Amino acid sequence: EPLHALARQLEQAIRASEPFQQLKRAYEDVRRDETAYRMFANVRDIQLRLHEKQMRGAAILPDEIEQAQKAMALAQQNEKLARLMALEQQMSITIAEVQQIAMKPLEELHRSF
Amino acid sequence: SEPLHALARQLEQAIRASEPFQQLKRAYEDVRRDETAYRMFANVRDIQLRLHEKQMRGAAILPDEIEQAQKAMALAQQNEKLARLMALEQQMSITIAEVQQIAMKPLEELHRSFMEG
Amino acid sequence: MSEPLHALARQLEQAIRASEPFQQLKRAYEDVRRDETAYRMFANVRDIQLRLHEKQMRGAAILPDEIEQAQKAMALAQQNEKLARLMALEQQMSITIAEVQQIAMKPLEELHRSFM
Amino acid sequence: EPLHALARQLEQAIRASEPFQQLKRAYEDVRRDETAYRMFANVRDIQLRLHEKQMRGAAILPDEIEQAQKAMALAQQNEKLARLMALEQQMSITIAEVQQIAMKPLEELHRSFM
Repeated sequence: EPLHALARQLEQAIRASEPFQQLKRAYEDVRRDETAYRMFANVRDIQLRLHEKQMRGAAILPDEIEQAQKAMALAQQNEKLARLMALEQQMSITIAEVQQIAMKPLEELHRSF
Repeated sequence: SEPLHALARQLEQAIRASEPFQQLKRAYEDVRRDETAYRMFANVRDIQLRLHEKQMRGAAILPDEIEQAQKAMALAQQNEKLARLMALEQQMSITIAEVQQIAMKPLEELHRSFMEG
Repeated sequence: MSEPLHALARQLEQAIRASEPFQQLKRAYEDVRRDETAYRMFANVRDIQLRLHEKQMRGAAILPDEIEQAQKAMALAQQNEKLARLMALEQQMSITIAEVQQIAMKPLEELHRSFM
Repeated sequence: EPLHALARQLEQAIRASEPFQQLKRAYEDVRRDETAYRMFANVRDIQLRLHEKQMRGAAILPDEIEQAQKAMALAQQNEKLARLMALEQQMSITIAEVQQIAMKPLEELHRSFM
């Protein structure tokens, strides 16, 4: 209740930070390049296809993850798709760290006892 | 300094200085200075602290171990100081979980757009 | 359809399912489910916790006017003998299988050990 | 522990299995091939380091992430190491599936019984 407002402030701050913009700018670079927005969708589709089989515990023979990984290096091949993946991971692990930092105060309290 | 990191340390300090944290901090202070509620508190910590590490080195844990714990927990709930704490303590933790969830929206929102194609 | 680990997993599912300790849990479940009162509380705490989950997952405020009672709800539930036993046995199982999940990881973890 | 016995049996089967054995094989062909084991050591350390930095909550500029993915990409180019990678992942996913199928009976009861 008291905290939320601080959270929305952080959400706004995040979304507005240069890093996140950079990321957005990169999504656009790819979305706007016929060539690149192809590869991306390809990876995306094989990725979602795997995730799904997994959510229902289905078998996934090596065939599959081999193609998966293939397509991914082909991905890290095209300039524009590369920075997107690069920036997306750095955004992905960075906000993951933000979240850890927020849990800090509570870990502090625990230490105390 | 990475802007986000800084914003997050900022977030940390705000939470610390917030009122609910201090409510919590003071709640701990209580059950810590009440010889009665402190023993139970402690008792519950260790039983729960031992079961943990017994699960890590993976070792069978009979019923009693859990009923003992389940019971030792109940009596702690029967305490006043401990309850206040046990609650503030839990709410704080869901509030936070919620905060970190908001931190994930900008990226959650963008991830969604990746489904555009 | 042929993956061995898959089939192996199906086997495990049935093994746990037919094991002696699972049948005990299920019987504890049956006790409560058949006895009106315990059943009642059981569903309250469920509904309660379900509501909270709903809220937090939706990102809404959760003043102690909720996490408070919910913590009570569990209280005079932790009491009902029938419902207590279920809760007890339930966790024994949660933990038991959790350990089982660990052992399965073993081989790949020993190999990751080498990898370094 | 009642299901413990059962557990060890699953472990035995798991490591004894054809797929677990080929994962071993694949790891062997890289350990004994200069080019791939050089590459493998390298990417394994980049990934070891990144993970260290995140635990420690340290910042991680895009450099590392770019430079890192550059490598993971070079690695997918080496047949030997490409196989290791793919098998290590397939085994990883599959084990996780084994784990989840295990909770299946308890979660099922806790939901559907009443």
